[PDB]
Amino acid sequence: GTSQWLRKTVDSAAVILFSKTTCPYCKKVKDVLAEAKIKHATIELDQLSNGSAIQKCLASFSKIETVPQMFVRGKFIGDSQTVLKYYSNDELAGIVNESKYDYDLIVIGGGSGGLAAGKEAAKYGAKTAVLDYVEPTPIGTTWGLGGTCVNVGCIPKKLMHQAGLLSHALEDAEHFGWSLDRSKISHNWSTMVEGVQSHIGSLNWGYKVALRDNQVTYLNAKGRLISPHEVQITDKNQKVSTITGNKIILATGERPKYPEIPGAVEYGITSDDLFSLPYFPGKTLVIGASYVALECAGFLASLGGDVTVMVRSILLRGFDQQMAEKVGDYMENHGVKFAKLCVPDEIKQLKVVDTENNKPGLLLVKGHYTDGKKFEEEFETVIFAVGREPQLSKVLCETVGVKLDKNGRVVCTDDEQTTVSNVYAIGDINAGKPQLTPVAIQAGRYLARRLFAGATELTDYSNVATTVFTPLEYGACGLSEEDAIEKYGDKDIEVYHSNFKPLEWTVAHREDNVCYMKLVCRKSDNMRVLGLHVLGPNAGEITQGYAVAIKMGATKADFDRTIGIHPTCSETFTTLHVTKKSGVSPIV
Amino acid sequence: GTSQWLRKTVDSAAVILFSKTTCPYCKKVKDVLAEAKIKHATIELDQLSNGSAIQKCLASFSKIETVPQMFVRGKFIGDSQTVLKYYSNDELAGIVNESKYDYDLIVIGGGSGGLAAGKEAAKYGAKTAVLDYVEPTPIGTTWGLGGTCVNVGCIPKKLMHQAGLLSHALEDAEHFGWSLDRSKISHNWSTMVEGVQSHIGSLNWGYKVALRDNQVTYLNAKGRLISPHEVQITDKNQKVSTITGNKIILATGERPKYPEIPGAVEYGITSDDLFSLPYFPGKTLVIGASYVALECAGFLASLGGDVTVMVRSILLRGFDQQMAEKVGDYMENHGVKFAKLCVPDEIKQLKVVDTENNKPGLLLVKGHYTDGKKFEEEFETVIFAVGREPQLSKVLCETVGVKLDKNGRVVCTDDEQTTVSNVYAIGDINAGKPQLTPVAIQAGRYLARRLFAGATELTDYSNVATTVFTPLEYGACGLSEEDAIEKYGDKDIEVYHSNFKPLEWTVAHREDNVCYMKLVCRKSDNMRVLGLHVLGPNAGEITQGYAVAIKMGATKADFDRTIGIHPTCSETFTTLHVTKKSGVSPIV
Ligand SMILES: Cc1cc2nc3c(=O)[nH]c(=O)nc-3n(C[C@H](O)[C@H](O)[C@H](O)COP(=O)(O)OP(=O)(O)OC[C@H]3O[C@@H](n4cnc5c(N)ncnc54)[C@H](O)[C@@H]3O)c2cc1C
Ligand SMILES: Cc1cc2nc3c(=O)[nH]c(=O)nc-3n(C[C@H](O)[C@H](O)[C@H](O)COP(=O)(O)OP(=O)(O)OC[C@H]3O[C@@H](n4cnc5c(N)ncnc54)[C@H](O)[C@@H]3O)c2cc1C
Ligand SMILES: CCn1c(NC(C)=O)nc2ccccc21
Repeated sequence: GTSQWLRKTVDSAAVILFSKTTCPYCKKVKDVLAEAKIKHATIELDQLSNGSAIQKCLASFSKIETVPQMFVRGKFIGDSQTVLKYYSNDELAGIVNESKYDYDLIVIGGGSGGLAAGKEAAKYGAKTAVLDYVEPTPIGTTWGLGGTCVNVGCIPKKLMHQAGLLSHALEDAEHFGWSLDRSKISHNWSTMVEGVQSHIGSLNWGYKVALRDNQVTYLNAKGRLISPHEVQITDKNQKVSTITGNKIILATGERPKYPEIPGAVEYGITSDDLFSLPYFPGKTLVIGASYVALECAGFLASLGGDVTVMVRSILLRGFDQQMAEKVGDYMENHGVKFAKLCVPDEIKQLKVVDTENNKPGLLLVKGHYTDGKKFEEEFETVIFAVGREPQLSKVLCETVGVKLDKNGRVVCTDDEQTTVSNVYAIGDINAGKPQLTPVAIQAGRYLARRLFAGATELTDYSNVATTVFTPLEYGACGLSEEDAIEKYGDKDIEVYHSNFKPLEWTVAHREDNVCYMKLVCRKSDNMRVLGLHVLGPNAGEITQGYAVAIKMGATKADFDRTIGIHPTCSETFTTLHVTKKSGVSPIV
Repeated sequence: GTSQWLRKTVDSAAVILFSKTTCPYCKKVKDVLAEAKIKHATIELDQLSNGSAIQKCLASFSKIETVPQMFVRGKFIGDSQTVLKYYSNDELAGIVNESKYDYDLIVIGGGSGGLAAGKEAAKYGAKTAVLDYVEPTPIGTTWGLGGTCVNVGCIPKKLMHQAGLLSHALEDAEHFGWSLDRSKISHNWSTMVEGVQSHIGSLNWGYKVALRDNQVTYLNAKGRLISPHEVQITDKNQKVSTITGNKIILATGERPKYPEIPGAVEYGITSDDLFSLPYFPGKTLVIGASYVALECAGFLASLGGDVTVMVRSILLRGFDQQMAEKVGDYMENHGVKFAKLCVPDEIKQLKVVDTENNKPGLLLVKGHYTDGKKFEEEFETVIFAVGREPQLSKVLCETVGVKLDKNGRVVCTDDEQTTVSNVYAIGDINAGKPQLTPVAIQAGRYLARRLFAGATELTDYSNVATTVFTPLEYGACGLSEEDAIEKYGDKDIEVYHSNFKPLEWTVAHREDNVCYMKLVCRKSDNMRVLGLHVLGPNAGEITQGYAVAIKMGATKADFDRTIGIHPTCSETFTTLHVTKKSGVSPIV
């Protein structure tokens, strides 16, 4: 029980000291380590409730029962007298660098999860390597260390979203007394891209600095796991070599899909290319209906573009569909055109991209609606947002034994372990997990602590909150209304809802009953809050706090007894009273 | 136990039906009442814990044990046959309307708490009157129905705060690619005031419409309680009269104080006048250091004014003083000037207000610093924010016997009852309670349900969250750090903190290490979160959701195991890890 924990901790930890806070012999060892720049984990037996058992169980390893005890990669090294003997005899550094492997830990992938896992393992003395490589897009776009979010995801798209929100700030400003005239002001795309790319470049640099200051080896190379302990690397010069590591963490992420139609790869782009595009896209078609598709179409329209979205069936598949529809109704009322129930058949090139004068090309798009009618239109840019996928047959030889699911994602235990006992997987390629940056970071850090510091805490993947950053934002935590009804039945579900109007919108003459929120509850479990949903400004800031209360099991009575902050949008959640079953209107 | 709840409910409700959902004899009675336009409360016994004991207990009043039973103002009226006998003989209106008093409920004070209590009472059948009168300021300012928040408080000051935030939006837009030159844009005070006052006027009108559509008598008159059940009223022609009511609720609020010095009343103004001032203030001095003073000084500086604040001792007395100092340092770095440890001695008039050409006067302010050094400077406008007080001598005859404290506030039990048994107090005049608008609204709604619908729920006044809307906003829920250290001792307190930078501030070249947040936790109680503090944009939307978690007993591990929403400011709370005791820097 406890004995199985100590055996697992001693075997994978790299350098670990078993100690007591009260002991001066322990402190003198801590002082020698280091002094010699030796990083190590530390376990304070007098802090754990069953420290007395662990102390006794240590003897099965060292034949002794006192503290301090210092281990290196599963082997007992000695007590106080024995460590100092190794110190003053110049023997200690060679002991702590003894390893059957090149590294204690190899991370494949330099993104949100990989960077987090690597930095955390180094903090407990694990000798660590982080591999990262960015395969170019079809037109050759490439970027720096840090992953999809930092370079071509959350970070550049929220910045561009903010550029879009600022257009309504300029409008709202006249109503509040500022002299400017919004209709005489325009937007410069390349100025915005330059500022976004400057910030991304400082994140690239900061990560290389952080790996250096933690003694992590960074290799800009493509990794391939060929046996449980061997990683084959190909570098910037196509030179090939093999390195070994004790533990492996796969964290390679995904890349955008293209539909299998003529002209797609040749003449269109994806979001990988959009955030550093040297020219404004101009008249744009977005193909898809994911949050990537709706967020990108949304800010392009706000920046003055002529934007159309082509929707195969529904918006935001997998999210609450009433919320999805309200999100789309708002974008359509503020400029974004929709071609509903429609798929593309081919893209035809009329103008090549004008790389000299810095202008987009011109394309002809042909498709069809679900009733057979035809679609034909010209656009300057075609953006595909039709999902994302890993390509683990490029990271992972089939002979190693890592089981994959139907979609090509790694099947893992609830401690991130794959079917091969020393190989783990985190982030987007972990099958069945929410694909989100804060999830990948938490999974990476907690895994690093279990591998190298004897921690036990697991990552909790339930009820992770989300926010879709459309022109009007949409934040959520928990089940959709239709999922709650499907799971418990309509008679056990109660939904409280209300419209609302931000106070900032009054003087600026904006819509009265467009913002909206609801709580979906379970009658038979004390009116437990099963899902929360809000459409409105700053929806992410609104939603985050409530996710702690949902984690804790919050009910409708808990919301009722909490008092609101006034004047805020978020306070509407503390006074909700109209139910859907009542049939009373939710307008205010 | 159950006995005396039923007694209290029946003696107090105006029209109450004890019913069952399954019974069609009640459904026949309910429809008779809806058709006759008789509002009433309804106690469904088949949906209560011990509904079978009340059924028995009801016979102490009716001599029958069956359902339905209908009561009017304490008196049993009949079963299903006896009520339809009154409906067929058309004796029913006269019975439901007969009362010992003119009204079941008189509300003195038509503001946040008073309007809320009156409307909720009228739902359940109570014959309700709501009195409101706005005594003019010394220079004669006056406004309409709705109270301090609506007319001269939360609503107009956050609207003016938003006009100030938009100035930095115009600045930020350049860096995001928009083509405006912020240097060449100015602000028009009177344009702002017109927009703000038009919204307030639509809220005055909305309240009068709401009162009428609930059959609430609204009297624009000054009320004085002369006896426990008698209220003397004086209308706009100084016509005196007397009405009577069963229950009385006092909700008359407070007004600003003036310091006892020459010139202040004559030549200065307060917040009561600021929000409808017809001229721009020009060069302004604010005297005080509360949230009113800092909030007003904040947006006046952002609108281009020349603003000085005169501080006796400290900023934001009663709030966490590390947070208060960070607030004031931000204001000082963005154009607010402070005269520290200084008080005023007199205000001298140099120019009279040019009420024709719409211009302020000119004033000479004389005062001294705390060491003894003298202060003397000219300003166009002087605003006093040195606190607010009630004046119940205007409202309340000392012979009625309602106990006040040494401040003049009403001493109440935990269910809002005064020392006279039919008289209650709510809102700012309730002694020791937080003086906030959502608190008044909840207090008054919950009391109305206890008086007239047999509810038992009390208002919870603990851990109510706040937000100070200074140029950088400051939200808080729970104890300040000094208050926790004092109550539990410095060794039982751990504090997690961190600076942060909003993503939106990166491209706009704003400051790196100014926003800040902290969790104040108790070690010996599972690291319970005693207080949450955040300085940054949108701080009210950030804090609100966490108030629910804090109401539920959240610990640091509850925050840890919740996943962030990326990219937001609020997510920084889910990964805090630097303690104050460790001495590591909180910078980014
Ligand atoms: C447009 C867009 C917007 C998004 N917005 C948000 C948002 O607002 N919030 C949010 O939470 N999530 C958002 N996401 C999702 C978020 O980016 C991902 O969930 C997250 O980045 C996944 O992290 P990861 O570590 O699993 O993979 P990644 O961050 O993709 O890192 C994997 C890295 O490994 C590299 N690599 C691949 N193969 C190899 C190899 N063989 N050898 C070496 N290196 C290799 C890849 O090139 C990449 O650099 C967005 C995604 C997109 C596309
Ligand atoms: C500048 C300022 C800013 C504020 N900002 C906020 C904020 O952002 N958030 C927040 O939560 N709170 C804020 N407050 C506090 C909030 O306004 C009060 O807590 C709230 O208005 C209290 O409501 P009330 O019903 O107790 O009294 P009031 O709202 O003051 O209503 C009492 C009413 O009764 C009238 N009256 C008085 N005497 C009589 C009489 N004899 N007969 C008839 N009528 C009478 C008064 O004129 C008034 O209309 C602010 C206050 C100020 C001054
Ligand atoms: C006694 C108070 N009374 C006065 N009195 C004056 C102007 O002396 N003006 C009023 C206006 C509305 C309601 C009541 C009013």
